[PDB]
Amino acid sequence: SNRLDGKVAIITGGTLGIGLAIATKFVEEGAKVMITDRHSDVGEKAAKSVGTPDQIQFFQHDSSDEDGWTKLFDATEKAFGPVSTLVNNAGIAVNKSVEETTTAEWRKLLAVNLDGVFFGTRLGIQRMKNKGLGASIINMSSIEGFVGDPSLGAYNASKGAVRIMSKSAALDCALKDYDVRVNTVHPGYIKTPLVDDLPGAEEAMSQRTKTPMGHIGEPNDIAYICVYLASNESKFATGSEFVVDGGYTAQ
Amino acid sequence: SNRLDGKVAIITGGTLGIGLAIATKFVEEGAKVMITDRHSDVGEKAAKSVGTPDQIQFFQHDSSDEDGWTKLFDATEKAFGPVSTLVNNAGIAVNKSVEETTTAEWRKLLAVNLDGVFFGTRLGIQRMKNKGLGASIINMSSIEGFVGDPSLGAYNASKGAVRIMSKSAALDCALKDYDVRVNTVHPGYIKTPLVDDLPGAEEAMSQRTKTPMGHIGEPNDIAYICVYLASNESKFATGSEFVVDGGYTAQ
Amino acid sequence: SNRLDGKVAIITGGTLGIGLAIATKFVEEGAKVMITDRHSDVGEKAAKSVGTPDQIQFFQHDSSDEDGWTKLFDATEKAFGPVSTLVNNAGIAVNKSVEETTTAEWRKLLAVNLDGVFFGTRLGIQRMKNKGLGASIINMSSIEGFVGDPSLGAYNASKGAVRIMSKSAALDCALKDYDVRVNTVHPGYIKTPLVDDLPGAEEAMSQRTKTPMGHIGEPNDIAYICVYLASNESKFATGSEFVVDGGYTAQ
Amino acid sequence: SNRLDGKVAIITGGTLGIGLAIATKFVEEGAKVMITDRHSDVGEKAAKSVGTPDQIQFFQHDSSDEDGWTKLFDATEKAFGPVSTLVNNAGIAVNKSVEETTTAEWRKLLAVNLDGVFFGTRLGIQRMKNKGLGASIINMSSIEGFVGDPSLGAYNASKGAVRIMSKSAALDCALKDYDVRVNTVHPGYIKTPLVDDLPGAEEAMSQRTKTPMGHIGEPNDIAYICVYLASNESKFATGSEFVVDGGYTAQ
Ligand SMILES: NC(=O)c1ccc[n+]([C@@H]2O[C@H](COP(=O)([O-])OP(=O)(O)OC[C@H]3O[C@@H](n4cnc5c(N)ncnc54)[C@H](O)[C@@H]3O)[C@@H](O)[C@H]2O)c1
Ligand SMILES: NC(=O)c1ccc[n+]([C@@H]2O[C@H](COP(=O)([O-])OP(=O)(O)OC[C@H]3O[C@@H](n4cnc5c(N)ncnc54)[C@H](O)[C@@H]3O)[C@@H](O)[C@H]2O)c1
Ligand SMILES: NC(=O)c1ccc[n+]([C@@H]2O[C@H](COP(=O)([O-])OP(=O)(O)OC[C@H]3O[C@@H](n4cnc5c(N)ncnc54)[C@H](O)[C@@H]3O)[C@@H](O)[C@H]2O)c1
Ligand SMILES: NC(=O)c1ccc[n+]([C@@H]2O[C@H](COP(=O)([O-])OP(=O)(O)OC[C@H]3O[C@@H](n4cnc5c(N)ncnc54)[C@H](O)[C@@H]3O)[C@@H](O)[C@H]2O)c1
Ligand SMILES: CC(=O)c1ccccc1
Ligand SMILES: CC(=O)c1ccccc1
Ligand SMILES: CC(=O)c1ccccc1
Ligand SMILES: CC(=O)c1ccccc1
Ligand SMILES: [Mg+2]
Ligand SMILES: [Mg+2]
Repeated sequence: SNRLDGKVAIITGGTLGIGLAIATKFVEEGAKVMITDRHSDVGEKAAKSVGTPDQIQFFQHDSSDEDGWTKLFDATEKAFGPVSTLVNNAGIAVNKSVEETTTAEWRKLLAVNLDGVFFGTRLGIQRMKNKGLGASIINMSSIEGFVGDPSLGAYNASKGAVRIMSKSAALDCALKDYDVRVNTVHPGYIKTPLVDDLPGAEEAMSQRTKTPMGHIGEPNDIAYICVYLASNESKFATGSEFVVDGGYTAQ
Repeated sequence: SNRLDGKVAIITGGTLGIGLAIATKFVEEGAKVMITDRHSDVGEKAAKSVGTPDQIQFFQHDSSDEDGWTKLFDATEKAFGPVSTLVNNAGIAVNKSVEETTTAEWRKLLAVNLDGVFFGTRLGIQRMKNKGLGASIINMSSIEGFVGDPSLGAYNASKGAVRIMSKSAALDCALKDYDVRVNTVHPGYIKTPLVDDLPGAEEAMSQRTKTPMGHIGEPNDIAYICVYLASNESKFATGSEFVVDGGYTAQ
Repeated sequence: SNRLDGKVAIITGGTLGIGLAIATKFVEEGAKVMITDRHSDVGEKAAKSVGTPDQIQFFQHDSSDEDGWTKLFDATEKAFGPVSTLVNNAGIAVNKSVEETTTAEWRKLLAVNLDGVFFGTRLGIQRMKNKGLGASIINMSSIEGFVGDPSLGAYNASKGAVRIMSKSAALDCALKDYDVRVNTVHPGYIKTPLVDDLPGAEEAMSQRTKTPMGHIGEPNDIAYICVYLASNESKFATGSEFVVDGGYTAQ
Repeated sequence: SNRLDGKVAIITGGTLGIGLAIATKFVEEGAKVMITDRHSDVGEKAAKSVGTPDQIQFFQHDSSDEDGWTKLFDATEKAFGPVSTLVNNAGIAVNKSVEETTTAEWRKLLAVNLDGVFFGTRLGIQRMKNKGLGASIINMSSIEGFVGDPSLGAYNASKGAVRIMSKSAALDCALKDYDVRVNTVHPGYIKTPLVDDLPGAEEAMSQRTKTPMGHIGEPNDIAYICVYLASNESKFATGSEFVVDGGYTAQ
C-alpha cells in the first residue's frame, strides 16, 4: 500500500499478462494508470477489470506509432495530471533465426520493440524532466538482452539495443539533473494465457536446462520489480538491469 | 507495511550504516531481526534504537568466525523461530593496489568478505532449505564486483568471488527445490557517518566521472532493494545481481 | 605470416582507419580481401595502397543497401572464390542524447549500424555455411555495446543490438553445424585521421577517467584481434565479445 | 612465427593440457618459457617434449606457495633474463556445491586458484613494471567466472575473484604507466587426457545444452588466445575477459 502515491504511469501493452499485472499492482499502490494496446476490444475490458476510471484508463495505441505517443501523453495528463512513470512493455516476437528472418519481419519487430521504446523514452524524458516528480522510465529488456537464442534473432537485436540505449538515457538524465531515472527489467519465462495456448511451451521452458527453478514465473513477479523501480524507493537506481528469471541466465 | 510478515532475518554488520537501515526497514515490514557486529558496545545500542527485543536483537559475532555462525543461527532461532532470511552485509576494505597488498591484509579481508559470506551462505542453505519459509540469502557484492578499482585489489577479489559463488548457490538451491533463493546486491557509494568522517570522500565520489547523479546514495537506498529480495515478491528472482549505484557502472 | 591462408574476406568500411588496418593485416596474413565504402574516390586509392588486385579489391557499397550486399558477395566470389570471412565494420555516429535524437537521425544510424550488420550477417551465414571454409563473421560492436554514453544514444542502441544479435547467430550456426562462427569486437577509442581532425578529441579520450592507459589506441590494435578471429586459431570461439579498449570498461 | 620474440614467460601448471599447449606455442613463437608443476616427475619430461633447455625449462612449484614464487622468478631470470610474461594457469577443482563444501576443501582450492594467482600477479607487477618489456599477465579465469555451476561452488568463488581482481591490477598498471597489462582468459570445456579419463565427461560437456558447438575444444584453442595476449599485438588490451567456450556462455 501507498508505495506509488501521487504517481501517474503509462504502461504500454498494459492489457494482458505482464503489462496487466504491472497495471494492477500499480493501481493497488496508489498510482493512476493509462494502459495501451493496439486493439480496443481488449483494452476497454482490461481497465475496468482493474479499477475505476479515476484509477485506470485505456488508450488505443501501437507503440510503433510515433505521432500517437504524443496523443497518449496528452490523454494521460488530461486524465490524471503530469506523467511521472513510463513502462515500455509492449513487444512482439518473431520465431526465426537471424539466417531466416525476412526483412519485413525484421522491420516490423524493430518498429515495436526498438523504435517504440526509443519514441517512448525520448518523449518521456522531454515531458517528465525538471518537474520534481521522481520520474522513472522502466524499459522491458528480457533475458534475451543478455543471452542469445538461436530462434530469436531480431528479438535479441531489439532487446540488446534497449538494454544499452537505456543506459545512455539514464546517464544523460543523471548528468543533467533531470529527476528522471531509466532502468531495464529482464523477465525470464512467465506464465500467461498466451504461453498456455502454446502446447508444450511451459514444459519446455520449465526444463532445468532452461529455467533452473523447474517452473516458469507469473505476471506478478514482473509487477513487483516494476513497483520498486517506479517508486522513490529506487531513487539511486539508474542505468541498471533488474533480472527476474528463475535462474535462466545464472547458468 | 507487512511486506516481510513472518520472516526471521539475520543481518551481519547490522549495527551501522547500510546494515542498520536494512534492519530498520526489515522491522518496519514485519520481520524479526538479529543484527551482528564484532563489537558489543555498538550492537546493543543499535538494536534498541530500532525496536524492542521482540522485534530485534543483537548477537556479537565476527563473520570471519566459522564456529560462531552456528551459535548465531541458534540464538536467532531461540529468539524468533526458524531463520528465513540472511543478509551477508559485514565487510571491510583495504585501501591498497594488488601490487601493494600485504599477504596479511589479503588474508584478513578474504576472511571477512569471502570466507564469512561462504560460511553464512553454506549454513543458511543447510538451515533454511525444505522448510516452506520462502528463504532468501542476500549477499552484499558491490559495484566492485563488476568493475575494478586500482586501490581496492583485495576488495575486488572478494566481491567478484561473492558475485559468482552466489550464482552457484542459487542454482543448486533451485535445482534441488530447496525453497532458498540467493542473490547479490551491488551498492555504489552510500553516505554514512564513516564516509562523513573521511574528509573529501563524499565529494570525490560525487564527481560525475564517478557517480553520474552527482551525489552519493543513503542507507535506505540499499534497505529497500533488500526488502524486495527478502520478500516473497521476489520469489522468481535467484542467481541475479541487483545494482543501486547512481549510474556508476553504466558509464 | 600465413595465419589467414586461403581465406577470402569482405571488410565493410575497409578504406579508412580501423577497416583499412584490418584489410592491410589480412592481406599480410594471406587473405584475399574486398573492401567497401559508399564513396569510390576513397576505395580505389585505398586498395592499391595495400596491395595488388590479386590480393585486394574495392567494391562501392553502402552497408545500409540490402540489394547491394548480394552484388558485393557475388563480386568477391568472382574475384577470389567463395567468401570465408566477413567483417561488418562500417558504422556512423550521431552526437546526440536519446532526448535530442531526431527520428531521421535515429533511422539513418540504425540503417547502417544495425540493419547493415543484420543484412551482412544473414547473407554471410547463407553463403558461408556448410562449405568447410572455417567461416567467421566478425561484427564491430564498440565499448558502447557495454556501457552507455549520454551523447551517443542511437549509437548505443545499435551497438547493444549487434552485441546480442551476434550471439543469436553464433548459437544457431553452432547448433546447426554450419562451420560459421560469429563474434564481436569492442574497440575503445582509436587514433585515426578523423579523430585527429576533431580538435581536443584525442586529449579528451586520453584522460585517465576515460581511458586508463592515458592514451588511445591505433588501427592495428583492432586489426590484430580481427586476424585472430578470422583465423582457424579461434575455431572454438563463437558468441563472444573481444574488447580492446585501454581499460575504458574495466573501471 | 616470431610473434613472441624476446619474450620470457612463466606458465604455472605448464606441464599438462592447456598449460602445456600454451608453452608449446609460446616456444614456437620465439618465447623462452619456464613451466611449473607441484610434481617433478611430470615437469621434467614435459619441458623436454617441447624443446631444449635454451627454449624451455621446468621449475617445481605449487602456486599456493608464496615464498616459492620468488624462487621461481629468480630461476627464470637466471635462465632467460628478465621475465616479461606470466600465465597463471595452475588450478584445481572440487566437485561440491556450496552447501556441501568442507572448509578444508574451501581453503585448499582458494589457496591454489585465488591466493596463487594473487601471489603471482602481485610479484609479476613488481618484477615486470617499468622495464620496457611489453609485460603481460594472463590469468586463467574460466567460464565459471561468468556463470555459476551448482557443483562448483568454491571454484566459482575463485574464478569470479580472479576475474575482477585482474581488472584492479590492470587499472593500477595502466594508470601508473607500468608497461604491464593484465587480462583474463575464460576457457569452456577442453579435451585433455584428464577429461578422457573421466567416463562420460566429454559427452556430457558436448550436449548442445552445455556446449552449443556439440563438442569440446582442444588445448591449442587456449594456447592461441594466450599468444595474442602475451604478444605486443594486444598492447591496448588490458582489464578485459577473453572467452573461448564453444558458445557455452552465449545461451
Ligand atoms: N510472456 C512471457 O513469458 C515473456 C517472457 C519474457 C519476456 N516477455 C516480454 O515482456 C513484455 C510484456 O509481456 P506481456 O505478457 O504484457 O505480453 P503478452 O505476451 O501476454 O501479450 C503481449 C503484450 O504486448 C502488447 N503489444 C504487442 N504489440 C504492441 C504494440 N504495437 N503496441 C502496444 N502494445 C503492444 C499487448 O498489449 C500485450 O500486453 C514484452 O516486452 C515481452 O517482449 C514476456
Ligand atoms: N558505505 C559505502 O559507501 C559502501 C559503498 C559500497 C559498498 N559498501 C559495502 O556494503 C556493505 C555494508 O556497509 P555498512 O554501511 O553496514 O558499513 P559501514 O562502513 O557503515 O560499517 C561497516 C559494517 O560492517 C560490519 N563489519 C565489519 N567487519 C565485520 C565482521 N568481521 N563481522 C561482522 N560485522 C562486520 C559493521 O557492523 C558495519 O555495519 C559492506 O559489505 C561494504 O563492503 C559500502
Ligand atoms: N575511430 C575510433 O576511435 C572508433 C572508436 C570506437 C569504435 N569505432 C567503430 O569501429 C568501426 C570502424 O571504424 P573506422 O576507423 O574504419 O572508421 P573511420 O571513423 O576512420 O571511418 C568510418 C568508416 O566507416 C565506413 N562507413 C561509414 N558508413 C558506411 C556505409 N554506409 N557503408 C560502408 N562503409 C561505411 C568508412 O569506409 C570508414 O572506414 C565502426 O563500426 C565504428 O562505429 C571507431
Ligand atoms: N580441462 C578443461 O576442460 C578445463 C575447462 C575449463 C577450465 N580449465 C582451467 O584452465 C586452467 C588450465 O588447465 P590444464 O589443462 O593445464 O589442466 P589439467 O586439468 O590438464 O591439469 C591441471 C593443471 O594444473 C596444474 N596444477 C594444479 N595444481 C597446481 C599447483 N598447486 N601448482 C602448480 N600447478 C598446478 C598442473 O600442472 C596441470 O597443468 C586451469 O586454471 C583450470 O582451472 C580447464
Ligand atoms: C521470451 C521470448 O521472447 C519468447 C518469444 C516467442 C515465443 C516464446 C517466448
Ligand atoms: C566502495 C568501497 O569499497 C570503499 C572502500 C574503502 C574506502 C571507501 C570506499
Ligand atoms: C566511439 C564513438 O562512438 C565516437 C562517436 C562520435 C565521435 C567520437 C567517437
Ligand atoms: C570447468 C571445470 O571446472 C571442471 C571442474 C571439475 C571437473 C570437470 C570440469
Ligand atoms: Mg547460460
Ligand atoms: Mg565504467
